[PDB]
Amino acid sequence: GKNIQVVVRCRPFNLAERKASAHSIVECDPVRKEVSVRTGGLADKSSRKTYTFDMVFGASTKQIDVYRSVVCPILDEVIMGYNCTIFAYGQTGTGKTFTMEGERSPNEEYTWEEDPLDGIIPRTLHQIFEKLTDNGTEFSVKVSLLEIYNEELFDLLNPSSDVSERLQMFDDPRNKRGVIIKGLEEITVHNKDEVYQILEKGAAKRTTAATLMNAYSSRSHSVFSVTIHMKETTIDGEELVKIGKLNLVDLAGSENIGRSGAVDKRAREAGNINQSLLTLGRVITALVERTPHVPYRESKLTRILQDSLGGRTRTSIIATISPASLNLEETLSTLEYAHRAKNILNKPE
Ligand SMILES: Cc1ccc(C(=O)N(CCCN)[C@@H](c2oc3cc(Cl)ccc3c(=O)c2Cc2ccccc2)C(C)C)cc1
Ligand SMILES: Nc1ncnc2c1ncn2[C@@H]1O[C@H](COP(=O)(O)OP(=O)(O)O)[C@@H](O)[C@H]1O
Ligand SMILES: [Cl-]
Ligand SMILES: [Cl-]
Ligand SMILES: [Cl-]
Ligand SMILES: [Cl-]
Ligand SMILES: [Co+2]
Repeated sequence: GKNIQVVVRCRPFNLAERKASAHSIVECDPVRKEVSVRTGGLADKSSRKTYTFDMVFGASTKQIDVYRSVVCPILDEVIMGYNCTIFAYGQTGTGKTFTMEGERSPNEEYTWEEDPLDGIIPRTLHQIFEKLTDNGTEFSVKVSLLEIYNEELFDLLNPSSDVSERLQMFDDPRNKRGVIIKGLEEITVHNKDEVYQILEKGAAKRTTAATLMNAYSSRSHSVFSVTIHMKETTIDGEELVKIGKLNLVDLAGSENIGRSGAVDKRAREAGNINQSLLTLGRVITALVERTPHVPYRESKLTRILQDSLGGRTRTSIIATISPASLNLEETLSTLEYAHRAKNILNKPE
């Protein structure tokens, strides 16, 4: 089913990897939607595995390419009144956060909205304001940013929370698929430029969080949500009301998720964070295969996203990998995970 998409983004070789003279073991064919990884020893050319996805982005792919292929078709649905999710999944250091958030280009050269290094979040907020303005619709934008760490929920947008008070999740009595997270702060964004300070405060609150908690931000899931209340009036009479929602999910690093058949796999995958990643896999698979049992309850992440994941929706996963020999096992495990989420057969060579 086309409503759930799985894509892979390979990042360029970094400086660490080039100074270790790491080998480049990954090949991405965009046209064939294939990613092939040399799986064997230093000299073994013959030995390679191939996987097929909805899309594949090689190392020269820029932020804009990712946004237009993956994001923009989804944003169209959100603005049409739906509730949609995009995940970034992958080993620590592979670009989950670069993809979701992005970076500032050097010197002064860009307004934040025009910076080509922008990731999904800034691009999305920019487009919501620009597009709804051009359409003449009346709208408002609200945002919240929830972090998940050791099963505890944290609001990163609460200035006065300060800091590490945990929120409380309840089933929503008025929504069978919904939860209410008690005291989660949804900030209203009156003017597009305000997101910058809101999120800059979020980052400082996030930096603080790292100073007390163990391996924070590699082990945490971050859920950014934008809700848009929109009102249009048609040519003849009608006032029209729609609520769209977009979840942008930067997942805990996948480094301890094993490939199948791995020696120590159970031991490595122990702990709440690793199991939440696996639970998510199960939910996605069950949604793709359309099996009746989809286990949303077995993690906090999937309880929070159930409402989005289970409706008339678009859901994409961006699986980020390193090109390097330093990363081989983690890259293969990421591809296996992505492949298990949505099973796409290799086309004939
Ligand atoms: C053009 C640009 C791109 C990235 C940044 C940046 O480095 N940020 C900090 C986080 C980098 N991983 C931005 C940023 O911070 C976030 C903090 C949290 Cl807690 C969650 C998401 C973001 C995020 O998406 C961004 C990127 C951004 C968002 C809105 C406007 C401009 C940039 C600024 C708002 C400081 C600043 C400017
Ligand atoms: N597509 C990319 N192009 C260039 N640099 C990238 C890319 N993806 C990640 N990086 C860089 O690699 C480092 C780690 O990326 P990050 O997004 O923090 O990974 P993760 O969030 O998956 O741990 C950062 O310095 C980031 O700037
Ligand atoms: Cl090697
Ligand atoms: Cl469009
Ligand atoms: Cl199960
Ligand atoms: Cl189970
Ligand atoms: Co490539």
